[PDB]
Amino acid sequence: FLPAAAPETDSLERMFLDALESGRIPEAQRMLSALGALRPSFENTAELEDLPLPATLAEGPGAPRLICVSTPTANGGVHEYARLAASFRGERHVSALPLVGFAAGERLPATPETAVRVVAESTLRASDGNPFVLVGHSSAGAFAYLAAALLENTWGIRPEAVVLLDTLSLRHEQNETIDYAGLMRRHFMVDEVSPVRMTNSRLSAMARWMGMLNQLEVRHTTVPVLIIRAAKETGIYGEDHGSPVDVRSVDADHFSMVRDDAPETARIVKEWLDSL
Amino acid sequence: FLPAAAPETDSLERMFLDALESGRIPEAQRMLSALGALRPSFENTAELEDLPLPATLAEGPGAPRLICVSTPTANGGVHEYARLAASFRGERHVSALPLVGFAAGERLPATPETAVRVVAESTLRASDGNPFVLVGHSSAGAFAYLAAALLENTWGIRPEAVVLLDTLSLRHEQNETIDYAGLMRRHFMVDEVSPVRMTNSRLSAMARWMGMLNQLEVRHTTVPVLIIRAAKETGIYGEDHGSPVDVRSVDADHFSMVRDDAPETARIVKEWLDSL
Ligand SMILES: C[C@H]1[C@@H]2C[C@@H](O)/C=C/C=C/C=C/C=C/C[C@@H](C)OC(=O)C[C@H](O)/C=C/C[C@H](O)C[C@](O)(C[C@@H]1O)O2
Ligand SMILES: C[C@H]1[C@@H]2C[C@@H](O)/C=C/C=C/C=C/C=C/C[C@@H](C)OC(=O)C[C@H](O)/C=C/C[C@H](O)C[C@](O)(C[C@@H]1O)O2
Repeated sequence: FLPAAAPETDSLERMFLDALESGRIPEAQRMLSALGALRPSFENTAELEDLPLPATLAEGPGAPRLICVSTPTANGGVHEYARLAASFRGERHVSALPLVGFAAGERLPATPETAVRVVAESTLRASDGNPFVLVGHSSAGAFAYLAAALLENTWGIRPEAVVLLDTLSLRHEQNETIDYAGLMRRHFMVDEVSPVRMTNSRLSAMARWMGMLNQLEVRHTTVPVLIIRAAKETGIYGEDHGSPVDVRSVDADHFSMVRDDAPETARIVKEWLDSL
Repeated sequence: FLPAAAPETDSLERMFLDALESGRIPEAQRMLSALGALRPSFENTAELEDLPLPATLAEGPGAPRLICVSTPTANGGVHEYARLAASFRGERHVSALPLVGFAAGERLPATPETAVRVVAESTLRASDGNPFVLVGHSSAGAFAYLAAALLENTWGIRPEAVVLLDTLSLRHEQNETIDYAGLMRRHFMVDEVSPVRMTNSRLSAMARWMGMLNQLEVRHTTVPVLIIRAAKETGIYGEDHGSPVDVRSVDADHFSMVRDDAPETARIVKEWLDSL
């Protein structure tokens, strides 16, 4: 609930936010990219001291447990799934995972497969040998889907399901299908109290993680998959997909679905989860 | 004498300095450029509240007074000419000028002519109607030379002289004549106590000011000009130049000439100044 410190005048955050405010998206992006390129990398998860650590956000008797993956945004983190987890308090366990590289002097993944890999392992630590559902908002969805598929292919472990909260793509290829530019504006122009500053490490991590979306290795997971679509933004999956993929609509936008319209989203997730 | 705070881990300074340490010059440069592009600009000196303000570094009876122009470096500023001015203490007045845009929420010049212009005006405030010599170390030299010429052409005011301390070029065109990359390393790897952090405003200002070197409008000044060359780095000007230009050698490198070998440099400046 407590606000992080406001951005200073000379801060990267402010310069960044001012650039978005004044519609200078490409320039802001190029700064991020140039900054992100200086960050040090890691190629294997063994080169990591410890794996990112999960935050428990709700506890409960059970069903499958919910493991949420943070969005690769500079203001992202475990706190992003707290309202959502509030609707599950006392019913089931809900964790969230930070992404590696957003905390100062964490190295970033060197490659998209390493990125998927670290999310997958850290998802496993969080499962603690239980049966789990991977959740991911927006592009965290893409990392959740693909981490499910990596778990299946290389460790023969299988989530009960994967939930995508308005995930718009996997690779997020910049190609006119969606205003990616306007979505970035809207995200960072959302008006709420964040518990984190957009540090230089978090902004450079965002660039690196977002930059890897375009080069992700696409891989199928057989486990069931729920896409909750947000109706305020506005028959592709059947028997021929090779696995069940359901699409539910929610009366919410992309942002409101994990915020004020979160309890709807949670309930659509509950309904679906037990109908499995 | 007191050290500025050390760079934090997440600071632009550290990431920047680490990039230079590990020989990743182009990448460091690209970050600087991308950052510098977000800074706001100004096209006229009238759009400025106040002009940069001079710091008096030595006082004295007189001769021509010495006005030093700071180097467009992130750790630059009036303090750069303090050792030099120490050798002139009690003999003549020595000021230094900050460059606009290095202090947080100063705007940068929009164009190289504005850059020259602001240096020229701020040089004038510092002259206080007296007779003066413009001094400039390295690339500050280029701005000093050209500001002399702007003073001459548009206000008919004429420095007594211009002194260039190992200035290597005017436009500093990246073109194999000199290791610009290795000179940037060496500058920032110099080991001394700075009284300033390389803030984000100072690093973005450096990019913008350095970036404008390549597009400067070259213009002659008629006033006499001394180039002190540094011998540890290792007949072009005569009657056909159209004005007197002298080249003296000093037993010093590019950095040592304003540091430990400063009193030599000062004395070469004294000798020359009175032989006019
Ligand atoms: C150099 C990289 C560059 C890195 C950097 O320049 C861009 C950073 C963009 C950050 C966008 C943040 C948006 C967050 C809002 C969130 C809802 O969208 C998202 O969660 C996903 C977001 O819309 C998609 C981002 C993909 C990047 O836009 C792809 C790319 O340009 C590919 C390029 O190869 O990233
Ligand atoms: C995008 C710009 C870029 C801006 C940014 O990418 C470069 C910053 C470079 C900073 C260098 C600092 C060196 C300081 C040492 C000092 C002794 O050298 C100097 O006082 C002068 C220094 O060697 C010359 C710098 C000229 C720039 O190197 C020219 C340029 O690449 C032209 C290009 O159009 O600057």
